[PDB]
Amino acid sequence: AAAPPLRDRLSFLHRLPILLKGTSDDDVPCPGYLFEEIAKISHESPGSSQCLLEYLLSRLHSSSGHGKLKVLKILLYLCSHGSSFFLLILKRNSAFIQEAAAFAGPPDPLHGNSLYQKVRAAAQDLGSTLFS
Repeated sequence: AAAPPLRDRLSFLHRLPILLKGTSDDDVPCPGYLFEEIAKISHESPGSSQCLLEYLLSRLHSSSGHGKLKVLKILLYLCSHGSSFFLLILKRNSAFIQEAAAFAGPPDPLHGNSLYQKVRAAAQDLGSTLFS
C-alpha cells in the first residue's frame, strides 16, 4: 500500500485550516507562525508528508502569482525545517520547481511584471537550496 494511509488522509483534513490560511491566493503575506506549523505536519508521518506535497504542488501549479509565491516560501522553509522524507519526495517532483522558475505571462496593469519576477526569484532560491 504505497498511497498515504487513510488515517493520514484524515489527520491532514484536520490540518487544512492551517494550509488554507497560509496559501490563500491574495497579496496578504502568510503569517510567520504558520511556517513552523507546516513543518510539523511534514514530521507527523510519511503519509502526512505525501498529503502535504499533493496540496502544495497543486496550489503551486494552479494559483495566480500570489499563491505561487506563498507556496515557494513555504517549500524553502521546509528545506530547513521539514522532514527528510518530504524533501525526498519534493526532489522527485523537481519538474514543478523548474516550471515555477519559468513563470511568465502578460504584464499587470498596475504592477507590470513584478509578480512574475518575484515568483521566479523565489523558485530560483528554492532550487539553489534543494538541488545543491
